[PDB]
Amino acid sequence: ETITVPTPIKQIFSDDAFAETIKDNLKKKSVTDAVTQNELNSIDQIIANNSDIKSVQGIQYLPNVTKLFLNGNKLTDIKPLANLKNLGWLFLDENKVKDLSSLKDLKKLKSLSLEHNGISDINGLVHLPQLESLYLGNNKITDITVLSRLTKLDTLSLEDNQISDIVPLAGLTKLQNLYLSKNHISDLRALAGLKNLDVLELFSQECLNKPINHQSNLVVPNTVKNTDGSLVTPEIISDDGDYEKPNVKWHLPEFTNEVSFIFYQPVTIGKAKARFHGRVTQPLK
Repeated sequence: ETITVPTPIKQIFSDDAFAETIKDNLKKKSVTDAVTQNELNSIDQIIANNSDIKSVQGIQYLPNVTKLFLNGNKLTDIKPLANLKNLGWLFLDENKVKDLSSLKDLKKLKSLSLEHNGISDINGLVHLPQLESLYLGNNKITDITVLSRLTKLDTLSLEDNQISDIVPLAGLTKLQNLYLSKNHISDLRALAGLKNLDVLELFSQECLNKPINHQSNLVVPNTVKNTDGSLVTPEIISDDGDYEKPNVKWHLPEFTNEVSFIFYQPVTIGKAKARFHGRVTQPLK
């Protein structure tokens, strides 16, 4: 893809903010200055975080860009990135990107960061099996099915999301750094085969059960399971409850909003030592 003649920067890059970025990058003196495709070929790096950018329309004509640092902007549509075949590092933290469908020819992309975009659907990752690093913290991700296809990742961050099923990760045995803290994980069984782990984080899990009826002798089953499949005994129980394996029981003579319990168990997988820690809360009606 190539511009048909020397064209003013203003007319290639429709976003005022991104046009200025290119102008400064090319060391031109005005957004009306015409640029040749040769000058657009010479750009290999765009560092433009917190620059008020709403659109990267025009970037299609930058074949050779290898790095894109675009954190803290306002990008919603990444379609113009589709055909940047030489891009290796892409940072889009704190943007509004909610769709990765259009990343289906970034076959040299090794590092992707999409933290804090409010993303839930990550299925477009199926097009990037060569990824070595993927940062997805602070998003609204429930379904990590597609990550099973990302078998070359060594670093994967999924912290502070809405995940409870981590079975999709069982075949990612090249993983060395896995961040899973602040999710809804109560079952560690499927992480048992990740024997190359050096760093694992598993703290502050929160599990909010579906409501049950209040009653004097309240019984709630424990379903917190270790990697070996055995139940994790609660550490602390609210409202003077106690543990009658496999259930947690309370005497509640008066009505209460909610009951809960904390679990905390040290864990080892391969060379990585972690703390499987969290809270299960049971609303009453």
